[PDB]
Amino acid sequence: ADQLTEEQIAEFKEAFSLFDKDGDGTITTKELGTVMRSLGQNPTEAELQDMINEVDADGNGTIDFPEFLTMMARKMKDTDSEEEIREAFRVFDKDGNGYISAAELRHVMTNLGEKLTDEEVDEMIREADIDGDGQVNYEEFVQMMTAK
Ligand SMILES: [Ca+2]
Ligand SMILES: [Ca+2]
Ligand SMILES: [Ca+2]
Ligand SMILES: [Ca+2]
Repeated sequence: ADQLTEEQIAEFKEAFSLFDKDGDGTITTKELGTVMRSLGQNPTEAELQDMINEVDADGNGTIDFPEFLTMMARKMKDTDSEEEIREAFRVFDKDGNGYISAAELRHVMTNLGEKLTDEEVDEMIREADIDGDGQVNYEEFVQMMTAK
């Protein structure tokens, strides 16, 4: 961690300032769990504890400024899954431009083994479609997947 002087410390700081809700310099299930669920992880106590202990080095329990830096490194790959989902997005996108229209997706759904109508699909679009242009782009699609 020699190549992480004030230069890096400042950067990582922000990533460690948002998590630390209490405002002391540590992170716990309460904090980490407050941001982790924001993305769509909703990790259980056992999960948070395991992640906290894994990074916990000092030997106290709650992640610190230095220890945290360790997670931000491993947690960077944990999200990699993003791609694993991309593939799916492609399938739906027939034309292959970026936005998944109602018709494009509508057809896909059928393949599964059912017969849906503009109405049925409409209810779906209003789910992922954020802006409301009758489309479901990558971003809009991702949210849906991680939306309960
Ligand atoms: Ca804290
Ligand atoms: Ca710690
Ligand atoms: Ca499309
Ligand atoms: Ca859209």
